[PDB]
Amino acid sequence: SWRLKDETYSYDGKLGADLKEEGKQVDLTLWSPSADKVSVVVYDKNDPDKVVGTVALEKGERGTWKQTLDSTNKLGITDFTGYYYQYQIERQGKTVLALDPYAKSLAAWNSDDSKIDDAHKVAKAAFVDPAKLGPQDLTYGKIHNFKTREDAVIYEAHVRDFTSDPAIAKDLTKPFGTFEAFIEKLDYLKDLGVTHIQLLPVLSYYFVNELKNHERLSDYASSNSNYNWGYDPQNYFSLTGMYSSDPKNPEKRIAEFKNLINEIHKRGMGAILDVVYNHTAKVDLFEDLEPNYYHFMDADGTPRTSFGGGRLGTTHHMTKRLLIDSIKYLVDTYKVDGFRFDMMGDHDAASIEEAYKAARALNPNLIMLGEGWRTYAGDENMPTKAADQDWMKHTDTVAVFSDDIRNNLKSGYPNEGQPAFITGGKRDVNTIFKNLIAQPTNFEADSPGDVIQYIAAHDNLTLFDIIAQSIKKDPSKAENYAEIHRRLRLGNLMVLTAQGTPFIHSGQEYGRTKQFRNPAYRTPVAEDKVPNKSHLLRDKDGNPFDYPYFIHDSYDSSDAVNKFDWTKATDGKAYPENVKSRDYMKGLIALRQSTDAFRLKSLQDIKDRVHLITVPGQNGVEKEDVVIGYQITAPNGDIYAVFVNADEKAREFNLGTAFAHLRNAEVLADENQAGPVGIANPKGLEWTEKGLKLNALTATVLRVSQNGTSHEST
Ligand SMILES: [Ca+2]
Ligand code: NA
Ligand code: NA
Repeated sequence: SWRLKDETYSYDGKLGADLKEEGKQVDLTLWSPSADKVSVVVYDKNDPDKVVGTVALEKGERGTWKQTLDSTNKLGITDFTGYYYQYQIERQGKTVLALDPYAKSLAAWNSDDSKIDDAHKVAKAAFVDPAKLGPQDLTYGKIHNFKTREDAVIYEAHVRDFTSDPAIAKDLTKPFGTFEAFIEKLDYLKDLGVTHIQLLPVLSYYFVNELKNHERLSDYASSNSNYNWGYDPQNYFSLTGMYSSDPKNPEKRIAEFKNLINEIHKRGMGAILDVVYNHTAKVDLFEDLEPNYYHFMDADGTPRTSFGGGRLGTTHHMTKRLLIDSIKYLVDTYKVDGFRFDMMGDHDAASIEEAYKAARALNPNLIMLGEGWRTYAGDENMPTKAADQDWMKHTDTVAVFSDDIRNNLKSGYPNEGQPAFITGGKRDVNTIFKNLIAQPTNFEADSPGDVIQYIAAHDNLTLFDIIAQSIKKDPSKAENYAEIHRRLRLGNLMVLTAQGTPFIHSGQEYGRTKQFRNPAYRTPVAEDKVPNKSHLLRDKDGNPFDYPYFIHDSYDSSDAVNKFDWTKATDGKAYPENVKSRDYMKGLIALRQSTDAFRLKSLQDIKDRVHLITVPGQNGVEKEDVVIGYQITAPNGDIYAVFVNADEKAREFNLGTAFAHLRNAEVLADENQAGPVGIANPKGLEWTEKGLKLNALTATVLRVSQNGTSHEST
């Protein structure tokens, strides 16, 4: 029983291998209460296959094992730095090789060798001292335009994707797809105006061959690729080697990642780490350490499983401190600015709340968010409050993604690809309004800061591709490309002016695609050739698009699928529509940052200040429609208004006497541009007798500045 094991062996002392005396000594502590013996196997720093020696540990308090390696070793080592190790643990006459769960770095890891021998089944840890690596001045972000969670603008990027486009090889001075190559494209992000860059999992993950990390994955593939998003966790303190200049040097990834974080900070941004504590890649990672303990279990003690590995049981004392120690070590070592929890609804609320508190005590401006789906499994017959969307009414700490706004604007599970608000499918106007004020309909958000507002992310089809599928129009036709971009800008404007915390998938700003443009796949292929995780996109007549296969889950896809396209993102001669959308997103960000009208800090303040103008059923607005219009009274007394016409015809928005004051407003966004300065000659708008008319697929934002108003009418 894990609960009984806790009463008898709950240990709160230090764990891991602490490299001491400029490398002359190492102190080792492992928790393994059921072990009969525990030795450390030391592998050579130059040839990790070679065992240099094995040293017995001795029993310590509360189920731990401990040893000091020093001067007096007969390993022939005078500096331990860079040597590798595993624990050899004996139980009931059986011996296993286990990974130190508190390993601070690792040997280059290649899962294609995992069957060779027991020493290859899991990574080997490295003795390293992170404090002495990287910029010694690294500290927490001083993040521009940011005071509290509602002021964050999050940008979700995978480290490889962000510099894996062969088109930028000419400009890169560091190995593509690494932490230091990422630095070289940071100015684009500073210029975009985002506040926090959320990176896909940088902690060590299992299914990958890090020895091929400099190889270009240039053939289209959507399965069996060396590429990995990283959701197959191996260790919660060590960085993967996949984004390192040299995976074989266990200190380099740490220095390089410190350098990356410091450069993000120098540019006035912060870093958020995607972390995957909900499950490990392999049951044995932790079962080999202590049997029938670390994972959520059936009543008989069988480890419960998720994504092919063990569900970590964060209610259990040593699993709880694994999560918490990991969060603290990552904040203090790498000075990050927040975390995004994967499958956060799998965890007990108490763990997630305690991680938040611990992290904030180190970095008082740190923020968190997570996938709050209702997914809790836990221990059999041990119901527990989970850190899911229903936790939001009980806490004002960690936010959750809002599937209500994503689904209602452009579809999501179940029902992916069904027309929705920006894709030709009428939706309940009050449901759209409530979402835009950070009041989703599927959970109770009693703070706009509880709500991460988004329409695209790394999973599912990209905003560009899901729009193309939904409206059923082939982007290879110029007029359809333009239309898709109109709809993408409208969706982006809805999110960037919504209450709550907006979240931007890397590439959403320009209309990134995951179309499987393999020359052999121009037209539909035989069923046994169909690319894994694809949809075959069709026009309204049911004709395939040109290159009809689009990847909707690119977790196991090559760079040809996953690269961020820098030519579409930045070369406005070659791709004027994409760059126009990018610049539309930059301006929308600048618009949001210019006023706190779009980022009110309480529910009560949103109730007082935000009012629906397009009342469903009145004045040409149907109960369910593809238009919406609303007003905000900003805290300084200025009046903003957002109007969206997602119909394929011109639509009128009725102002009457109640909203007549919007007639002498500056236009901050129109069909071409967005930003904080009034647009000289606004396009797509027409003032009429009843109010305001927008062109088809057009959105606008208005501002009335009280400093230009009458002294007498008052
Ligand atoms: Ca893969
Ligand atoms: Na999708
Ligand atoms: Na996208």
